Amino acid sequence: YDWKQFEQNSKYEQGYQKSHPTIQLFWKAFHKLTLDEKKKFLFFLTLHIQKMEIVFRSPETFSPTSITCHNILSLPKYSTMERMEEALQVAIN
Amino acid sequence: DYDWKQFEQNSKYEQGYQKSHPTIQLFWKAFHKLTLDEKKKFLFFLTGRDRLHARGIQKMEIVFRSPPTSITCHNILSLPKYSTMERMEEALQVAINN
Repeated sequence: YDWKQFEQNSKYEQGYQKSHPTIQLFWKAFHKLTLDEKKKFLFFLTLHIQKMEIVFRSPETFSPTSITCHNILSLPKYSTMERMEEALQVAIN
Repeated sequence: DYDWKQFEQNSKYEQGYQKSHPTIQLFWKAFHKLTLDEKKKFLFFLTGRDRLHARGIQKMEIVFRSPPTSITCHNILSLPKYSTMERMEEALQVAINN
């Protein structure tokens, strides 16, 4: 249950750095949450986590006032039905 | 019955993709061919959610973006640039009380 490791795992995309003032506010607000609140936050976002990674992005770098979560699919530009079919089967672990 | 066509319509397309891109049409053709258990297994991989009843997938939303020759997925947090601790704490409470 190491929450420091969960923080260190975090990655930052456009608009943010680890040193950005809003990111430093988020992590202190997150660490002040009780354990049950932390879990409910991870449920809102998605245990044991210690290997989950969360990626931060500024709202203006997408297409506004509240926090939202997005499940992104990174899909390589496949040109065949057969390779696409095979790729889905591999994602189905 | 599961509302897979609505789930397809909820999709958004980001960096270098559109609903008419030929690879997207290849994806959905392949997606609508899996069994329900494979659709659910595929869903579990893209989110990790256990709530894949009919009402869950009907409101589910997937964002497509182009990249790595493997299919990968990420959870990204869209965080407004709040200025005060009091504002940040309030936004967390709104997020987990909904």
